[PDB]
Amino acid sequence: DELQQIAHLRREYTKGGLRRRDLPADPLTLFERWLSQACEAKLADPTAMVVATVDEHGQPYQRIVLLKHYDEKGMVFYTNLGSRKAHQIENNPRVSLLFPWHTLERQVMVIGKAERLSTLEVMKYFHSRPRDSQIGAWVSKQSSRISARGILESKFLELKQKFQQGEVPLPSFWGGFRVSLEQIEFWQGGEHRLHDRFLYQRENDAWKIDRLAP
Amino acid sequence: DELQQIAHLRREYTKGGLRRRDLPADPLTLFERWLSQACEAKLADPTAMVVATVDEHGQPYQRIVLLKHYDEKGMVFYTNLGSRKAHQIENNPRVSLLFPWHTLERQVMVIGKAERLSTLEVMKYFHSRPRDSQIGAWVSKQSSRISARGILESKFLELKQKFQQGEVPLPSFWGGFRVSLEQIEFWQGGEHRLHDRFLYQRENDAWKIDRLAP
Ligand SMILES: Cc1cc2nc3c(=O)[nH]c(=O)nc-3n(C[C@H](O)[C@H](O)[C@H](O)COP(=O)(O)O)c2cc1C
Ligand SMILES: Cc1cc2nc3c(=O)[nH]c(=O)nc-3n(C[C@H](O)[C@H](O)[C@H](O)COP(=O)(O)O)c2cc1C
Ligand SMILES: Cc1ncc(COP(=O)(O)O)c(C=O)c1O
Ligand SMILES: Cc1ncc(COP(=O)(O)O)c(C=O)c1O
Repeated sequence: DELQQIAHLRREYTKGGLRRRDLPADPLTLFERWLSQACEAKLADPTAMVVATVDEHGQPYQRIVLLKHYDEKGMVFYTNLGSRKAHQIENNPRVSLLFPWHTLERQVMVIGKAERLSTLEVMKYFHSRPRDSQIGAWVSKQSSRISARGILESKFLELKQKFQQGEVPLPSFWGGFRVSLEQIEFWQGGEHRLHDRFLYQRENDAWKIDRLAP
Repeated sequence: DELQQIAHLRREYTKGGLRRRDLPADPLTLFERWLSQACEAKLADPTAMVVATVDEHGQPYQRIVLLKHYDEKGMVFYTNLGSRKAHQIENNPRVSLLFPWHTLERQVMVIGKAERLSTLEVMKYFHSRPRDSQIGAWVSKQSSRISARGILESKFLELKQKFQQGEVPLPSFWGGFRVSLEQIEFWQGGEHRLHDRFLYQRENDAWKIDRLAP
């Protein structure tokens, strides 16, 4: 029996490395640098990140969402408040975020608590979104099973007509979450599978920082 | 206060769509097609997937790993058996896998139970790995905190000398997991945030298939 073709897919990572002397006191400083370099390398969706949530049975779920804001208080993403992730977050606020920057031979993983954004900040953001996107927010009962795509298309045309030139109101079931920064791991690929790993861990007000074996 | 620059990063997805009539009876048939198209579009790491595990406190963790094999019995990846993920899996076998194919405006997410590969199949695979990688497997106590990178480099040279031309044995703490296929979601981006979503759910021997609102 021969190995599957994919068993042979592999790549040595020689773009760079990460040493303790390269680390800033604030993890967000390094994240900002990396994000900036991702935007410059021209990744298709530099702000795309995978958010993992856990349901009531201890089962993890994942889906990509976009990072739309970040500061010391956490990383932000917008979503339908009636969705599977939102319902999972309701019961277990613990989440994980992963920026899949492996084309740049890097990973950034964050652990923290997800909490709802205020209606106010959501409104601010909602009105900067493309008009068809605002309508679409109204159309989709995110995560719920639907009979066919026609249901969405029909509803979209219906709502577009209804909203005719006026402002599309913010649906009460559309909002977002702010994920606190409890831990942040940075990964930079290396050779011989000996990558660089540094984990920032919130310890009271400061950050405990350790290198983790690859 | 102006919105952060990233608040404005967004993309409309018009590469394609996914209709119920395009769905094969076996989800792996569609996954194979998509994977094939990812290898052709030349994604940097087409087999890279994000695996999420959950620790004993209900906290999710993520890290990328490579898909090295897959068939009806599940998807396979190799890793250090003493690592954080392996320890988390020990207590909670429930995992989630996500192929970040958003440059192709797609996502494939799998839910299932992670179980250990047999020593036998691991050996088979371990000996097809580059020699420096086999040594590296011995060097790194994956996930454990280490004092500095020098510790790894030193150990690597030490083991390389020790193994001098002979076969690098399979470390007892290096192996892999097979993730069963309980559910598999396919996502294909659309316009106005009205994407196509189909969830395959194992129901006894067959697959229950539903379109999920975007
Ligand atoms: C590149 C990309 C960006 C996405 N961004 C978001 C987002 O910011 N908010 C959102 O609700 N869904 C977003 N999605 C769709 C989600 O992946 C997911 O399908 C949806 O939120 C429903 O997940 P849920 O059923 O777990 O609640 C994005 C998908 C991709 C591939
Ligand atoms: C493109 C890419 C492929 C990777 N593949 C693997 C893999 O197949 N097995 C592995 O153990 N680690 C792999 N890693 C490293 C993991 O992301 C992770 O850092 C490591 O397994 C330790 O995770 P843990 O501490 O949660 O146990 C890969 C990283 C990247 C960015
Ligand atoms: C730590 C680690 N182990 C294994 C792999 C891939 O499996 P293999 O080295 O046999 O190609 C990777 C790929 O990035 C990795 O980072
Ligand atoms: C369902 C959904 N909501 C929101 C977003 C992105 O936020 P915004 O539409 O305001 O750019 C995406 C991006 O892909 C999405 O798929």
